[PDB]
Amino acid sequence: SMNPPPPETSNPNKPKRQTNQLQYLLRVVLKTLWKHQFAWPFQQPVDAVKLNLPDYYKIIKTPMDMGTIKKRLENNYYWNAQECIQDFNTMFTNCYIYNKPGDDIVLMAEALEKLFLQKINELPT
Ligand SMILES: Cc1nnc2ccc(-c3cc(O[C@H](C)[C@H]4CNC(=O)C4)c4cccnc4c3)cn12
Repeated sequence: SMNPPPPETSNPNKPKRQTNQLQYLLRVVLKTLWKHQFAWPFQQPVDAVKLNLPDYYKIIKTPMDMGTIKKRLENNYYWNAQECIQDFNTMFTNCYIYNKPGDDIVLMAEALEKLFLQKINELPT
């Protein structure tokens, strides 16, 4: 029981575009969360073996992390801003599913999610 391959970060059959919303997602949303004191546990895929998380990939079938989101934004993988927002939502939700209220990682995820919500509220129209 080890880790799956990380999520894809490049799709060569998918066209690429730069938009004002995608710029905001990289330059404000991802950058702010990535640089936060609590970001390190979320900067790469969950390594259930190194972290001793039994049954992680029996419980979480749609893993996501900020390292994947950063690479997707840097590679212009996202065509729609909603794809990126959905990945951040999946990352936080998985943490809440696997862990318990009051756990250190959940309190860290909640602080990052509050900051995510504050920044996404100012996504340009
Ligand atoms: C995402 C996601 N979803 N569930 C989990 C469950 C655990 C983790 C996790 C926790 C970590 O540290 C703990 C908060 C303390 C124990 N050791 C310390 O140094 C502090 C990590 C420290 C360095 C790198 N990666 C970590 C990943 C992330 N998780």
